[PDB]
Amino acid sequence: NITEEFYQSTCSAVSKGYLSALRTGWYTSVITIELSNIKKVKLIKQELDKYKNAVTELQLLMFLGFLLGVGSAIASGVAVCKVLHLEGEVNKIKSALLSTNKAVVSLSNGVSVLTFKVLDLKNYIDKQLLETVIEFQQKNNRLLEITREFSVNAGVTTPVSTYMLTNSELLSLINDMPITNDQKKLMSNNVQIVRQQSYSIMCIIKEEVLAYVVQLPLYGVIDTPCWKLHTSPLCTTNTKEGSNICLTRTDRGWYCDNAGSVSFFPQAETCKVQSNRVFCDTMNSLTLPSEVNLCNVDIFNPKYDCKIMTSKTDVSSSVITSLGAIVSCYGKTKCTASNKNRGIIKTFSNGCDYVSNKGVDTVSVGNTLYYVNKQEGKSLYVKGEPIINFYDPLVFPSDEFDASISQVNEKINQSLAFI
Amino acid sequence: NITEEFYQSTCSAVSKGYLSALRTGWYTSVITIELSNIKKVKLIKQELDKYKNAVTELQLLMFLGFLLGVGSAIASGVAVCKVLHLEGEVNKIKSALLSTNKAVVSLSNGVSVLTFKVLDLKNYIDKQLLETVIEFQQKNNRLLEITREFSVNAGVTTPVSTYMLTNSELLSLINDMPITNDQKKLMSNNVQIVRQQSYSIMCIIKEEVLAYVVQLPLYGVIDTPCWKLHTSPLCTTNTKEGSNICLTRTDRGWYCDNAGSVSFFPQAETCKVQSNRVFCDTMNSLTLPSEVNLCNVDIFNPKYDCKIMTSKTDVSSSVITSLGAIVSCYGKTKCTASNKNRGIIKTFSNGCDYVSNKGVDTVSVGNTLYYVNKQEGKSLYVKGEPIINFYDPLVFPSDEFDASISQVNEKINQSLAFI
Amino acid sequence: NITEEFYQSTCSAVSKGYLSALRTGWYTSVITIELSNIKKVKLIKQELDKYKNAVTELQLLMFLGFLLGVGSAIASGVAVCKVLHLEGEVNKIKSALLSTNKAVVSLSNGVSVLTFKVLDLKNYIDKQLLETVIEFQQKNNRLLEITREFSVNAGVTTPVSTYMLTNSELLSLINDMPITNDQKKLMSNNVQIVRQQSYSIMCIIKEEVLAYVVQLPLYGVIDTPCWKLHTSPLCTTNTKEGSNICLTRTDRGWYCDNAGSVSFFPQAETCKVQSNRVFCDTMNSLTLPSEVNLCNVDIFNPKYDCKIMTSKTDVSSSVITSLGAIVSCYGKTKCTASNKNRGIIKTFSNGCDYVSNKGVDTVSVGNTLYYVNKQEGKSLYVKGEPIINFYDPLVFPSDEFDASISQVNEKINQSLAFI
Ligand SMILES: Cc1ccc(O)c(Cn2c(NC3CCN(CCN)CC3)nc3c(C)cccc32)n1
Repeated sequence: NITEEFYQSTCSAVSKGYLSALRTGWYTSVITIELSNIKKVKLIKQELDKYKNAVTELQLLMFLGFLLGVGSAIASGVAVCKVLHLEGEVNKIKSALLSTNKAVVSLSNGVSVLTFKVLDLKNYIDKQLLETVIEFQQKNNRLLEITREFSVNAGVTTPVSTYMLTNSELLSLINDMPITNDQKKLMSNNVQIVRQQSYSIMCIIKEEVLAYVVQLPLYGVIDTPCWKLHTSPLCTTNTKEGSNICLTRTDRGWYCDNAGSVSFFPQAETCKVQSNRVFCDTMNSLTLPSEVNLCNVDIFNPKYDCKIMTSKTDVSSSVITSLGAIVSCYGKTKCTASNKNRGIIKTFSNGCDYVSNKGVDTVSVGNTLYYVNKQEGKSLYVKGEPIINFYDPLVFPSDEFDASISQVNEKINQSLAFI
Repeated sequence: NITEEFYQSTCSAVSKGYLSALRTGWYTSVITIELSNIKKVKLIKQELDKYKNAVTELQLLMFLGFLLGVGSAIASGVAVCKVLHLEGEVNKIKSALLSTNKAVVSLSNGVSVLTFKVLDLKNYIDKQLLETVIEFQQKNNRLLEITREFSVNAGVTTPVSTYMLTNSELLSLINDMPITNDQKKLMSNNVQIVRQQSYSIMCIIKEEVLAYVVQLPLYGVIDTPCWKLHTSPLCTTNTKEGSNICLTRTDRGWYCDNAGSVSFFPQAETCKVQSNRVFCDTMNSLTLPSEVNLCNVDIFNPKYDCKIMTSKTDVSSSVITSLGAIVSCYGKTKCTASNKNRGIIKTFSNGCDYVSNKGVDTVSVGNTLYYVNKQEGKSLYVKGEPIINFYDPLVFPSDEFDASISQVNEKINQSLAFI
Repeated sequence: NITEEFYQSTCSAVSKGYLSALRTGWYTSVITIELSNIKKVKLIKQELDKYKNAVTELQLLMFLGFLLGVGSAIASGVAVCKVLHLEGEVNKIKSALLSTNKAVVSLSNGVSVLTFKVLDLKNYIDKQLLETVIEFQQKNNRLLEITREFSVNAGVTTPVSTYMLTNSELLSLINDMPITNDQKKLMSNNVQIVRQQSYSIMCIIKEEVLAYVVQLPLYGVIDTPCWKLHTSPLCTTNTKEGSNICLTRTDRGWYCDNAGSVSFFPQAETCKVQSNRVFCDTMNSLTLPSEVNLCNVDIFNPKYDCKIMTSKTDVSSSVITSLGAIVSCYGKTKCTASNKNRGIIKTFSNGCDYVSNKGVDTVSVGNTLYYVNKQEGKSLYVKGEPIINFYDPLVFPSDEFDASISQVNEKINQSLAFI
């Protein structure tokens, strides 16, 4: 299942065995709540003034990450909202949602949307008010809460709450939206992840109807191989401080096979791991040639120019990986690995080393205690000469950030042909 | 209204037609809740123990962004809190808020604050408890909720909720605070934005009074012209990879005319757009000469030194603008623009191009789907030779970040006079 | 108590007088809720269907910062969760929590955990349901709220709410967990800070038991001296623009004495100040030699290589410190300090200056108004020649980021021996 390789020569590790789930698109749906135009008994009198005020307010209401592009997260959802402001467009919805709650309406600008009437307060208030109290206070409370979410979030919320869309409604919404059966089961078995990648956009109150758009994720890439790249500073370990040179692979992040290429997510926080399934958003990704994976096995390969940064700053630190820990120990720092019940079992030397989570519960670098992940899986240590040893410190470029193996090699050549 | 120009020569676009609303200052107000010192009937017995415990806990309680300065967001509000800890200062408030709820108190350190008694539980509990239940459970619930917000936020909350300050109270607070009529209407028509720029600071419980300060935004700059600058990487498109050079304008962000100068907001996320009104915070801004706008029309102009970064990293991406999309297509990437109902309508060539939101619903760069904003407005394409063609790649500085047109020109000159 | 020194020569200031409180480790505890397997009267009928649905969903559910390492924040807590999925492990807990609510269970993998039964709905529903309503609706509400938190957060919450763990339970939990009496009082007097550094991890529903792990902070470093370093750009102030050179100390952040070394926190936002106590997390820290403090008194000292960045970008800004304000005024910018009731009292000249919070309420740099902190304490102005005057602009490296005094001196020497 989940496996991990560590590369001694580049101070990096790769975790594989993951399956993709990439948000590639959005499904937009119009959620409606029907309202009443009103203008043990006392229990409703105070719950009815709660109502009037909610409507009152609802109306008053209306390393490599820098290489990423810039999207507009809710542009699709807002595009649907602008349509519902057209005249007769709200009444078209109101009409279709007459004898049923779930209906697909064709909107006037060539947009077919799944519309859902999730609460019928109009039918409730006009039939009952003008046991019963129990239903009012509960249906009303949902209205108050949807209102609260929208007012402290300026009409745009995420993750989409159970108030905006109940588990019942969401699951049904998922089942009725037209996607593959794989997508349907994936979404159904991960509704909280779905909720976190969703948007709720307050749209309109007009003609006794409250409407908001829910923007749900389309996962157009499913079950392709994914892998995470961890990198840590690789430094020489000479005696005199300040005489050392350092190199870090800057291409750390999530990598997923996708449509003949590889999706790269430089900010691994924009991805959510569930056992062995990785949920990412393609908005936070670059599209690279699959040759990028060649940088793990051979960082000097002629097909892809592996990206690195350089410095003279040899501080110690650790990177906790999926199945172990990379340790970059430099200078006078104390770095150890421990077992929970027996204590220190490995003291690290200067340089960059690695330990697996088998038998190890924590790692210590200086004054920093890291707990390691205790997921089961196999680790492989790939011995190799640390590539930083291949450079003369006297002509090593000591502050490169957006750089690569070739860019450094050219800078060096310019400095050598020089002498 | 909203208009947009794209500049082919610098791979950038400018959206104009916006009106400012800058938070320049803070208004601090002391909000008080009066408490009781106590020590169908059973409904109050359990709601009264809710009360005692809330009081219990309330007492237990007490690119260019790096160029920004560093403020202390609630320094003004906390400065008022320290005054209420002085002896007799709480009783001064308690005294003025006797026969009315809304009063301006002069605090002992030369601070005139609008004070508001938003809930009188002391008068309620001592007159009623020592129909009725309905009022208790509702007034009490507000107390419990204010308490919850403060305990999970360590006494400082934002956005300021409806519990801290009701729509009623906030609107009235806005109307009574002494600012211009323009500010009053601006704040009143945008109370949720106001709420998001506000702070609630738990201050004190002493002498049967709960006091917290609400820190509200002063908008001292209103209705001046604003514009957003979008930039994207400009790269040469030579055949052999790694032989290319790239240049990005780094001065992207919001720009607002302000007091003879221009306020620049390098992190466009610190600004909130409402139709054509832009809410920014001057804490997240630099003050530049208005000559900075010369960089859009002529990036080689002699009055301002336009800021850029350089690299050799030609990855594709898109920037979704206000009225269209900038596309930076490089290497073997597939980049398209589509209409919702007809599909691909433009395939982009290598280099940096632009498409408007008229007729276009989405843009695709590699595996990344961007929806474009569907706001109405006019786009203008300004043809020009891409300036990256004006540089010899053999003497081009390939990793500059905090740089400019002149700094690069000097670095080149140093490399040319050399040879 | 709190004191501050400003260094004119390096445009930096140091705030001392603080006491540490570092999260060094985690305490994990298993919190259990016992459930019923069921399948004025009507009040319970609707509150009982609330129950069934909550269980339904609960089951469906299951500058220098770049130098930091990367941890896994809840690796310890999740490691305990995996144990409770073993067979008989839930029943071991269920067994010990029979005749009492608070018990220490030895888990099968050599982990002794404090286990807490915080709500007994099983005993309630099976004894009462199969005055009374008041208790049900209140105990049930807690269940619904724990459920809501977990569903919109995918089973991991922070800060840990009063629903996950009441003030009562938390205080008792703190008292029973085996730490020093200093830690116990520190945690007890700061429970909201404790809550913010805590994690709640949804673990399991099996055999009529709901279990989640609460991950609480261990403060292994307490009451050591702490100090905050503020830095601001130091630039020459020549007439012609673009002819100036700039230098910024990049080592700003929190510094705490710790186990013979100094813990450095480059992102001062990962630290929370309470009067004179500083709460930090060692995960967001580097371990440095105590010699790093030598950079404040003598930035040219031979024991530690003080870190700086260089540029040609002389923009004005201010840094609000603990007891005053650093002002970096350059070019044509208007920079002032004011008193609340008398207005402008100091106009700053070009260069980097400082003002204390005694008599000063605000500082203005360009269009940016900063309020200063009004904490009492002594400020000391240490006069010195600004070190940027010691460099020839013609051989000054104008874009260094990850650099230091020596690295710049070497780059200069390479440029001088050259000529
Ligand atoms: C906030 C901030 C401010 C200023 C700045 O530059 C950067 C970008 N940047 C640079 N600078 C690059 C590369 C070095 N120089 C190349 C000629 N020596 C100059 C341009 N080195 C960096 C390292 C090491 C880590 C993270 C970011 C880095 N970030």
